[PDB]
Amino acid sequence: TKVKYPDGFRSWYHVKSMVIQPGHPLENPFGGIHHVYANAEAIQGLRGGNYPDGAVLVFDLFDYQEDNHALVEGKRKLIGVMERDAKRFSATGGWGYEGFGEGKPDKRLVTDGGQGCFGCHAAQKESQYVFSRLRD
Amino acid sequence: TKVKYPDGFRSWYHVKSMVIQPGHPLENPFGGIHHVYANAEAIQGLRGGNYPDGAVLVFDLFDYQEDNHALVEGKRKLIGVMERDAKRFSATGGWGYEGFGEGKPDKRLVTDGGQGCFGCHAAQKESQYVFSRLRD
Ligand code: HEC
Ligand code: HEC
Ligand SMILES: [Zn+2]
Ligand SMILES: [Zn+2]
Repeated sequence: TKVKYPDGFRSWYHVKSMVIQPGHPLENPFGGIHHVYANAEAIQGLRGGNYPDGAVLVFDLFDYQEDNHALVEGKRKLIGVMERDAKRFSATGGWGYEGFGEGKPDKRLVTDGGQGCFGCHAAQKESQYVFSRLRD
Repeated sequence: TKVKYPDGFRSWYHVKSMVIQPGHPLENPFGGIHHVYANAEAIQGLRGGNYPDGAVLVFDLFDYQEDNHALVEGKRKLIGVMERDAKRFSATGGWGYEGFGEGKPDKRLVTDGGQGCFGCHAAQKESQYVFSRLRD
């Protein structure tokens, strides 16, 4: 029933990045520089193949500092994790949703079985609940 | 004599990212969202080892569009490449410096054998000419 902490995700494929700045509707709690990572199984799904059980996507969210017309990464705020298990996470579209505060395995954030996460991700049903697109 | 195009660099380790906004001293030509990638050999140097011959670092630069105070990755502008070969690149401190317009192998940007690149990177001689630091 629990999403595994995605040990070693910093060695995984970098899918894409985005910066959410003050004034954006999602500044709270998604504000900062985020990086999306995918393990090999998730890469199969992002390429237009199917997502095998065991696919993991990670949303890696950093605070940032303004430094003379540069935005510089600061401390990690949190990670979001989607873990594919069609049977075990069938209540939330076959993905398990978990958050880890400061990316620490000891700071699990999700309290409602990931119904809140899935409420937003459900909009992407046609791409298996994944917003991110693979780019070059 | 020429830096090899780093084929498959998008599958390499994501070191870090930074945004260089308009007004930054380096807006021309490095403005945009950049991601730094390291092959296995370059990771040896970033961890505190000597950079071995064959280490490659890539500066992957994207334009961005500001949309409701989100910075959204646009088209790739260029990649910058540092290729370690203590002997073949001795004139520029044992790194060969190249750029590829739009990340395309036939769009070589460096016209001065990398003396301008080396002139700035020489500030980091004590870190073997590399600015980026490994983060977790
Ligand atoms: C809308 C308000 C969302 C809620 C609530 C949650 N997420 Fe989300 N997520 C959202 C967007 C718009 C994106 C794409 C970001 C980008 O750069 O394009 C994401 C992405 C993720 C990812 C990466 C995979 C993907 O779908 O692109 C993960 C791993 C992820 N989100 C997890 C996640 C979790 C665990 C949430 C509840 C704690 C959660 N998200 C909520 C939009 C929204
Ligand atoms: C100072 C005026 C610079 C010039 C000219 C060039 N580079 Fe550079 N480079 C600079 C900085 C401050 C950084 C770090 C960015 C960060 O996010 O911290 C970089 C980075 C690179 C990298 C990545 C490895 C590293 O040293 O951090 C590469 C591969 C790189 N630069 C290549 C490069 C090339 C090919 C240049 C001439 C075309 C070049 N740089 C010029 C600063 C400066
Ligand atoms: Zn200014
Ligand atoms: Zn703005």
